[PDB]
Amino acid sequence: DGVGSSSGNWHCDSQWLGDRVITTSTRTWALPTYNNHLYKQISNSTSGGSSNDNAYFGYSTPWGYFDFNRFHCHFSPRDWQRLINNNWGFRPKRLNFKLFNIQVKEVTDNNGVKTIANNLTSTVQVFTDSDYQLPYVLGSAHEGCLPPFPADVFMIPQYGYLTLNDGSQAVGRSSFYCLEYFPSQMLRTGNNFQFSYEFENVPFHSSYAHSQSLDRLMNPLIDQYLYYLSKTINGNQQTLKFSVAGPSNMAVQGRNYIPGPSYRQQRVSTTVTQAAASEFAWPGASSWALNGRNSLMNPGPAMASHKEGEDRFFPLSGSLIFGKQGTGRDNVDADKVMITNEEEIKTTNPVATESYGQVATNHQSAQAQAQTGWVQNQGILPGMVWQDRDVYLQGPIWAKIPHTDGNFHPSPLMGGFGMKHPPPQILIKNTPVPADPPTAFNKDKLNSFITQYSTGQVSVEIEWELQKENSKRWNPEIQYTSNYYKSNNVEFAVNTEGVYSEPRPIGTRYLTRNL
Amino acid sequence: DGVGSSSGNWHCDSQWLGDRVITTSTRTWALPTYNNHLYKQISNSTSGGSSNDNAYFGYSTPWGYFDFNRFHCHFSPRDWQRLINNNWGFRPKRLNFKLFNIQVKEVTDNNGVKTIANNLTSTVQVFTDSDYQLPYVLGSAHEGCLPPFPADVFMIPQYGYLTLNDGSQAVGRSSFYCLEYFPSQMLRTGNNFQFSYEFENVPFHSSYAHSQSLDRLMNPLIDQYLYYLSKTINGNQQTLKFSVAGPSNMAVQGRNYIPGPSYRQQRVSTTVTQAAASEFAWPGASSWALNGRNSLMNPGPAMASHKEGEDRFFPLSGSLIFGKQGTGRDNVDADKVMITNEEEIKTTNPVATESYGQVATNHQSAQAQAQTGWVQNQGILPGMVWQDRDVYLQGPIWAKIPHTDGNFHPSPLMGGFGMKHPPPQILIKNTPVPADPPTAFNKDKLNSFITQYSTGQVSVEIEWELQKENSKRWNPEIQYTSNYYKSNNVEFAVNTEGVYSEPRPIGTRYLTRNL
Amino acid sequence: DGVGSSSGNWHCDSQWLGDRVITTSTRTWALPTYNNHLYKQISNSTSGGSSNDNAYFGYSTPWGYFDFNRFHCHFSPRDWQRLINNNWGFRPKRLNFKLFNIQVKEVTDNNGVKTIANNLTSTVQVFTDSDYQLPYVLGSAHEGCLPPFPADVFMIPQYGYLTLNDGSQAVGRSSFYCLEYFPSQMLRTGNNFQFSYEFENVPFHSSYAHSQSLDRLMNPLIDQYLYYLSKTINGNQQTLKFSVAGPSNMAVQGRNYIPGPSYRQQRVSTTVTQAAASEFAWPGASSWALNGRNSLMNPGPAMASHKEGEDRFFPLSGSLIFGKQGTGRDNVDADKVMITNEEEIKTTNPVATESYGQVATNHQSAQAQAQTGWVQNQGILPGMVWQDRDVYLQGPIWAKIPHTDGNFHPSPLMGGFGMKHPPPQILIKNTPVPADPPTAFNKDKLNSFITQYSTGQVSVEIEWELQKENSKRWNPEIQYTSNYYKSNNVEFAVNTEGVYSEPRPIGTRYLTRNL
Repeated sequence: DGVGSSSGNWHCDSQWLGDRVITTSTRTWALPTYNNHLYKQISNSTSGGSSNDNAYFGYSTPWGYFDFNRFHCHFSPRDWQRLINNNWGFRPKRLNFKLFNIQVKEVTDNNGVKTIANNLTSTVQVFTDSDYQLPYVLGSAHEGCLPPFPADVFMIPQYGYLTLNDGSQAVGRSSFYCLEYFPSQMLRTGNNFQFSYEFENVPFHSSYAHSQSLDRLMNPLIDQYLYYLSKTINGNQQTLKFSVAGPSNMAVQGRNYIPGPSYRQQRVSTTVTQAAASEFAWPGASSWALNGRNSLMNPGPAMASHKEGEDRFFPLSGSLIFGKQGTGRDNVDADKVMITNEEEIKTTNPVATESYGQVATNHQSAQAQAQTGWVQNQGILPGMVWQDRDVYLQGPIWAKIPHTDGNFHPSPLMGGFGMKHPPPQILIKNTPVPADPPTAFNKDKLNSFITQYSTGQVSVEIEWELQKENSKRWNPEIQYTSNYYKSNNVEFAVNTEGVYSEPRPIGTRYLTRNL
Repeated sequence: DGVGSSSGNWHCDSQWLGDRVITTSTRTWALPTYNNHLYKQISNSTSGGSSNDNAYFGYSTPWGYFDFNRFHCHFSPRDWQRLINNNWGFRPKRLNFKLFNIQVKEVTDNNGVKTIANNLTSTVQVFTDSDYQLPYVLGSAHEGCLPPFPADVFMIPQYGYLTLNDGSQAVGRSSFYCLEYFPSQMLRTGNNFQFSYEFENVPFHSSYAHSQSLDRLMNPLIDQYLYYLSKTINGNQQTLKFSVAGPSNMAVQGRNYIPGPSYRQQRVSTTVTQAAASEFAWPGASSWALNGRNSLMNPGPAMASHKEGEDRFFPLSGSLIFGKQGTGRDNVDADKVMITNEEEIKTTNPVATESYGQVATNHQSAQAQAQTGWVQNQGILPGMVWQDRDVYLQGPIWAKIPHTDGNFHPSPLMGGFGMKHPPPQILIKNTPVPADPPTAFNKDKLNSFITQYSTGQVSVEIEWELQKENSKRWNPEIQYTSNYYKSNNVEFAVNTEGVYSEPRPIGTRYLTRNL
Repeated sequence: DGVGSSSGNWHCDSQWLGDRVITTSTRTWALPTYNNHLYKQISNSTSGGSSNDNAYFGYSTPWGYFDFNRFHCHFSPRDWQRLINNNWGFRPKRLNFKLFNIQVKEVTDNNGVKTIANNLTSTVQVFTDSDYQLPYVLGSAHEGCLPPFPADVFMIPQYGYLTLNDGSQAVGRSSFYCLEYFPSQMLRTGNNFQFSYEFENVPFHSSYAHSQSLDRLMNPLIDQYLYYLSKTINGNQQTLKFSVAGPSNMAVQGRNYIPGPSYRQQRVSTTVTQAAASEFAWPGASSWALNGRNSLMNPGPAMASHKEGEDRFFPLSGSLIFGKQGTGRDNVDADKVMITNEEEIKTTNPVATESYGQVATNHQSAQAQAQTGWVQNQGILPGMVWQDRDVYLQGPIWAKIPHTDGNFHPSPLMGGFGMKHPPPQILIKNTPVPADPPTAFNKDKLNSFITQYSTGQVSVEIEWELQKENSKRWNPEIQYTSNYYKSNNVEFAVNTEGVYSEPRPIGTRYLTRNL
C-alpha cells in the first residue's frame, strides 16, 4: 500500500471449536545480510573437519528461511494442556501464512558509531518452494524457529543445503541450486506476502497411553482351548507332557499379536556417584552405515525408554534431549538438559535397552542341550503392533518423507507427521543495494553494497482436527497439571529479567484407552 | 506507483513446452553518472593511438545501455544442456523486457567519508531505438551483458559510437548523435518501464553435427555409370585410358555438391615446448583492407578448425577465444583462455589451415608438364554447401545486418542470428540534478551537479522455438554430460569465495543427422 | 488379391498434351538375397583399400532399392527428340510408382543341379523413406537404374551407405541404421504396392542454346556515351588519352554483366599420335580437400568444354563421360567411351581449360611497369550470369540438396534438378524364410535359410511440365536428327543379338533464344 499504512495486524490467539482448534501466532523477525549477498561452497575442509563420518559438501546461500516446525510455535502451554488432557488424537489440517509490516533499514558507520535509518525504496524477496525443488532442511530439528513466547524477537536462520560428497570433494552427480533462479515476490515497506497450504491426509497422533499390555489381553478367568509343552524329561528318556494354558501361566498362552521391532541401545544411568568402564559414548553407541559413513542411530525406532521402576536409565541415543533455558552448547551436565522418555509405549513396544527376545539356535537331542540366542535387533514381522514416538510441546511437528521407491511406516523417527508434500519452505532475502559504482565501466560484479537489514512481523495460522475421547473408564484419568506448591517463579513464565523458560518437556499421552 | 510499493517482482525461470522454451532472467543493475553528464568527442589522438589501422573518431555519451546478447544471460547450464541434447535446432521468437524497482541514490563526501541517501524525486530516463536511428553497438562481442549467474550485480556499460574518420580527424560526412533528441520515459522510484519485441523470421540454428561427409555420400557397393581419365601415358606417346569410378576409387567419383568457401588462416599449435621462426601474430595473420586500413580476418568464414586428430592446432584468428574466470586483460597464457573449435563442420566445410584445393594453371603438352596451383582463398561457387559457425553458451546471440545494397548469407561470422531489425538498443541515463546555482544569472551551462547513481532490477523474457529430432539412428548419440569423477568444485557453480565460473565453452552440435 | 489374379497391368507409353507430357515406363525386375539377410560393417580395410583419399566406413544392408534417376528410364529416344526439338524448358511435376505381380521363388540344389519352384506363402517387404531419415544414395550416378529398353530385365541394386570415418575406423559420431526399424508393407504374390509423390517447385531446365554472347549484347551501329583510357604514353612522360567506346572496339565497351565463375581444369586432347610429358591424370587434376582427404573436382562448375573450333580438347574431369555398350570397367580406350561437351554455354560461361581473366597485381609508376596476373579460379561476383550443366538422355535427373545451413545455386553439378525433398528412396527386401530349426531350443539367431529370390514388375509415371518456345527467329533452328545414310544397324535399336545400345549422348540444347 503505502509507507504510512500498516500492511497487517497482530493476530495471536487460539480458537477451540468442537472437533477443531485453530492456532494463530504472530512474531517479530529480523533479517540481516547473509554471506554478503554471495553463494559460497562449504565443506568439512572449509570448517576444518577431519573425520570421515562428519565429512560433507554443500553451499551456503544469502537467503534466510522461516521455520515454524515446533509445537510451541503455535500452542501456548495452557492450550497444549487442554489438547493433551481432553483429546485422544490430533493432526494438522490447513495452513495460513502472512508476512507484513516490512521495514528495511540501512546502517552507516562513520567512526566507531553506527547510524540506522529507513530505506523506503529497498525491497525484500520472498518465495515458497511449493514444487519442492530445493533441498528440504525443515525435516531436521534445527534452531531458528518462531519463539515459544510471542514477545520474543527472533533472527531468521540462514538457508544452507548439502549435496553428494566424497570426503571434502564433490562428484559429478552433486547439484548446485541458485535460489535467484526461482520467481519471487519483491516487497517494499508497503507490500505484504501471504499464501495458504493444505496438509495432506495423515493419521491422528496417538495422544493416549494404553491401559492394557500386549501380553495381558486374555480373560484372566477362563482357560484357553490350546495346549503347550510343559515337560520334556520325566525326572534321559524323553517324556513329552502337555498342559492347558490358563490364568495361572499367562506367559505361555497363545497370542495373535507380538510387540513391534527393536534396535537395541546401550543403557546409561543418570544416578550420581556411578563408575564407567571407559568412554563409551561413541564406541558403545548403536549406529547405521551408509556409503562407508557411520551415523548414530538417533533417536532410532520407537522403543520403551526403560522398564517399570527404572526411570534412572535412558537409552544412549534413543530419546530426544532438550536443553534448559540458558544451557551451553558443549559439554553440559545432566541437570542442564531435559531427557525425554517413552515409558508410555512399554505396553506394545520393546524396551530400548533390552533384547527383543530369545530364538532357538540349534536342534536339541540326547547329546546336545537346547540352545537359545538373544535377539538384539528384530525387523518387522507379521502380527507386530507398535506405537510411534510421542510428540512434545518443544518438539518437531512434521517432516518430509524422502522421495524414494519404497518406505515403511514413514512416521518421522524424531516424532510428528510424515508427509510427501509437507508445508513448503519459505525463503526470504534482502535485495542487495549497490553502493556508488565507479564512473568508468568495469565488467566485474559489484562487491560494494549498502549495509542493510530488514524487520517485520510474521503470522502463521494452522487448523487442527481433534479426536475426542469416548472412554467408559470409571476411575479418573492421569492429567497434566501444574504444582500448587510455592516457588520463586511460575512455570512457563518469565523470570525477573524477562527471560522465558520451558521447565520440562510435555508429552501428549495422559489419557488412556484399551489395546 | 508510490515510494513504498514495489513496481515489479523477481522473475527468473525456464518453461519447457513441446516445441517452445520460454526463458526468463532477472538481474540487479547499477548505473553511475557517465562523462559527468557530458558528450565528449573521442579519437585515437585522445587515447594516444598511433597506428593507422587503429585510428578512429567518435563520441562518448553520458548514457548507458542494457545488453543481453549472450546465451548465458537467458539459459542456465542445465537448460543449455537440455536444449543441445534434445533439439536439432532453435531460434528466438519474441521478447519481453522490463525495468522496475528504480532506486536513485545521492552521494555526499564531507572529508574522506561518503554518505549515501535516497533522492526520491530524481528521475532516470529510458528509451528504445525501435527505429534503429542510432549506431548499433550490440553486434560486437562487448562486455557488460547481464551476468550468467542470477545473483551477480552488474554495472551498466557506457554507450559510445564511432563515425567516419581520417586519422584522428573527422570529415563532413561524419555524424553526431544527441540521445536527448529522442523521446524517453522519465521514471521516479515508483515508475517502471516495459516493451515487447518480435524477432523477425530467421533460420533455425544448426545444433547438430553431420553423420556423413560431403565426399562419402555415394553407395559404397555400386559403381557409377560415369568414367574418369585413369591413365595418360602408356609407360612419350599419349594413350588415354578411362575407367569406371566405383567404391575402390571414391576420390574420383562424380559429385553434385562441393565444400563451401575458404579463406586460409595460419596454423598455430598449443603444444608446449615448440619453437617459432619469428613473431607472426600480426605479420602472419589473414586480414582484409578497407580504405587503407587493415582489419584482422576474425573469426572469418566458418571453416573446420583442424583436421581429424589434430586438435592441438587452431587457426590464428579463425576461432572464438573466451577467457576463463579471473583471466587478465593483456598477455595471458594459453591455459588462461578457452579456445573454441569447429571440428563438427569438417564434413562440409574446408579446413581453416589448409588450401581449398588445386586448380590447373597451364596447358599440358609434350613439352610442358601439367601444372597445378594451390587455392588459398575460394569464393562462392554454384553447388557449394556449408555449415555456419556454431553458437555457444557464453557466445553472442544475434547481430544487426548492415544496411547495404547487397549481402550474401548474412549469418553473423561470430555466430548467431542475423537480422535487419534485431532487438532494439535500450538506453538508460540518470537525469542530471544541478547543485545550488548562483543567486545572480549566468548564461553558461551548469557544471555543478549532485553526485548520483541509480540501481534497480531488469527482466528479459525470450520465447524460443524448438526443432525436435526425428532421427532413425540405432546407436546412441553423443551427449554433453558432466563428469562424475570427484573434484574440489562443481562445474558451473560458485567457489568457496562465491565466485561463479564457466569452466569450458559449450557448443550446440552433439546430435547427428544425415547430410 | 489371389495367387491366380494379376495385381497390375503393363503400362508403358508417353502422352503429349499441350504444356505437359506424361511418361510411363514398366520394367521386370529380379531381387536376390543380399548379404545372406545380414548387415555387415564395411570399410577400406575390408575391401583392401590403402589410400587416405579413398578410405571409408559404412554398412552393407540386405535391402535392395529401386532407382529411376536417369532420363532414359522414362523418355524413349523419339520422345527425347520431340522434347528437345520443341521445348525451351521442362521440369518434373508429380510421380506415380507401382509394384505388382510379385513372384517369390525358392531354389533347391541337390547335386550340381538347381530346381526353382514357387513359394506362394513368402513375402517381400517394401517401404519408402518419405521422411528422408536414411542416407540418400540416389544423388550419385550409380548403376542399377531401370533399363532404357523396356524389354530388358534388370537386377535390383543392393543398398549401402557410408558414415563418418577416420581411416578404416569409425568415430562416436558415426551412425548405424537398421532398415527393419522402419514400418514396411509385406507383400505376398497377390499383393501390390503403390504411392504418389509431388515434386517440389524447381526452375525449368535450360533446353536452349543462347544465340548471343555476353560480350556482344550492344548495338553494333551506335557509340557508347562512355570513354575508356586509350593511351598512356605519348611515344616517359605520362599523357592520358581517352576515346569513345564504339563498334570498332567492342572489347573495351562498358558492360553490365560478366561471365560466371570458373575453376580451371587441365586440358586433354583426344587426337591420336600425341605425346605427354608424364602421367598427369591424378597429379594434374583439379581437386578440393575436405578433412585432409582430396576429392577430384568432377564435374565441377558448369564451364564451356572448349573454345570455338577446339572440339578435340576436353577438360580433364569437367565433363560427364559415358561408356558405350559393352565397354569394360577398367582402362578402356577413348573410342570405348562417350565424352560429353558443354560448348553451348560458351556464350555466358568461361572456358573450362582457360583462365577467367587478368587482374592487376601492382601499382604502375615511372619505375615499375604495370603487372597483371591470371585468374585460374574466380568466385561468384555481383552481376555474374551463367548457364547450368546440360542434362542428357542417359544422364541423371535429380539430386538431394544436402541439409546444410547455407548453399548457393543448388543445381546438381552433374546436371539435373536440385531438391530438398527429392523422390524418396524405395527400399525392397525378401523376407528371410528359415530352414528347419533344431528340435532343441538354441538362443543363437538362425543362420540356415531357404534360398529365395523374387521377381515382378515395376511401373513409374512422371508428369513433366513444358515451356514452349515463342521465338521470332526467321532462319531455321538446329534440330537433333538421325542420319539417313545407310548403316548396318539402326541407331537406338537392337543388334542382331538383341543387344540394345545408345550410340551417342543426347543433350537438350538445340533451340535458341536471345541472351
